[PDB]
Amino acid sequence: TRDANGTWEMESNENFEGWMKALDIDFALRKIAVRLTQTLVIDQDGDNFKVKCTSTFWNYDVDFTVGVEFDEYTKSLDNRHVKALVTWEGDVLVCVQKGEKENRGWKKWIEGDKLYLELTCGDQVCRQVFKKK
Ligand SMILES: *C/C=C(C)/C=C/C=C(C)/C=C/C1=C(C)CCCC1(C)C
Repeated sequence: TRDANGTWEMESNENFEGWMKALDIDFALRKIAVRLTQTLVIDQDGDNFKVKCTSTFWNYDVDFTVGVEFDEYTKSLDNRHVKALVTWEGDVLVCVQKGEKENRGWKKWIEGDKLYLELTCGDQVCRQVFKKK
């Protein structure tokens, strides 16, 4: 339940546009992002994670150590500085990103070869489901 290693292919993505709009992503870009197939690759070594979410010309990468606050600059997204922190709440991997936006972060629930990812910003939640390839 705590092993997120692998290559994960998207099965579903709900409220992606509402969450992107809460982050202030350009409206024109949102209409492109909605079309792009996403692949999520996670390398997890103890507390050390490398997360890479990739598409045709738009990627999001983040590396972190569980329990260690880090400065995150969302250079490929909304271009903001947040103080990010990833922790385990039971078997849920929880990220809080402290900064301008309220309720900003993400959570992963790993259920075998399924990964549920919820991205939050403001009053918006984006719900994604991936299957391990
Ligand atoms: C644990 C997994 C996480 C935190 C994955 C996060 C992925 C993203 C924030 C992806 C964002 C993207 C866009 C908003 C537009 C299109 C390109 C993406 C998929 C990289």
